Amino acid sequence: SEFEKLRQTGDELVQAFQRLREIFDKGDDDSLEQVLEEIEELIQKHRQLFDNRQEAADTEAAKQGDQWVQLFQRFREAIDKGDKDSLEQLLEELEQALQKIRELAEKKN
Repeated sequence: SEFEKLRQTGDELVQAFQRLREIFDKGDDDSLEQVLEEIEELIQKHRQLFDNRQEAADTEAAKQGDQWVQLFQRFREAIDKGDKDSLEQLLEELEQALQKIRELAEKKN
C-alpha cells in the first residue's frame, strides 16, 4: 500500500548516498555533513513508513533502526576523528545495508 512513497524515498536515498560518496572523494567534510542532515530528514520519513508497515518482528524492525542509527552515529564520529579508514569502511557497510533494506522492502523471503 502506497509503495510509491516507499520506493521513491528509497531511490532518493540511494541517489543521495552516491552523491555522499562522491563528495567524500573530494574531501569536502562541509558538504558531507550537510548531506548527512538531509539524509537524516529522509531517514525519519522512510522510517515512519517502514515503522508503520512493519510486517516482520517488531523487535527486529526496531533493532534494525538501532543498527542504522549506529552506522550514521559512528560515521560522524569517524569524520570528527578524521579517520578515513573508518569512513571508507562505513561507506561499504552503508551500501550493503541499502541492498538489504531494499530486498526487505520488496518482502523477499
